[PDB]
Amino acid sequence: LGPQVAEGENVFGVCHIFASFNDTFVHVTDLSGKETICRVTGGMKVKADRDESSPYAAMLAAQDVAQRCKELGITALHIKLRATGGNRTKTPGPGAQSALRALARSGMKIGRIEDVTPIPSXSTRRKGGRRGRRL
RNA sequence: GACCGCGUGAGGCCAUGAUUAAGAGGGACGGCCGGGGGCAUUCGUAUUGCGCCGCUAGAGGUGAAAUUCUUGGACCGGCGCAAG
Repeated sequence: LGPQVAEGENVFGVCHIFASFNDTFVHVTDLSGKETICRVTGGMKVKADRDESSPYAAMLAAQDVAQRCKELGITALHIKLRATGGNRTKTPGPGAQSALRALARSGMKIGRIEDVTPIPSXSTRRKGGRRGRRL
């Protein structure tokens, strides 16, 4: 099923890769970003909570996303990386690189790659305290 | 104002009398310069909340966890609003 597309033509979804230090999201939408095609989360594929954000868990999430997209006809993806952002960290998580590689290795093609991490033009105060999270 | 003379007057006379303008200071003036100050105004994302839509079973959190939040739809995505 899906869209009735020609031989050489490809169709684009947008893949939102949200990669925090606790968990990894491999959400795939349409081009408008409104219609979810498939969302598989990195903590859907493991048992321990410590392995939610491991790169092996983001790989398994990335494989079961592309398998779901190609049986809806989606051929290529624009990539949107995303860290936590805001007051929190701006570097994307450990499963950011391994999901993007595994998405490429499973017969899925790549459009643009962008960064849509929330960046405060300012910020409310962070959740640490003044002396700030000592351990 | 000293000084001499002369009728409270009319005089002479003094080279007649005011150091300088501080690499002290105050003040004027000139074109500037500055996250200085006060009042008003404008803007920016973000966060939180909220509506509505989409798909879902986990989300979150940590050294590891649990309290917590979720099929009544959480989290993630999209549009919109609100407030500080």
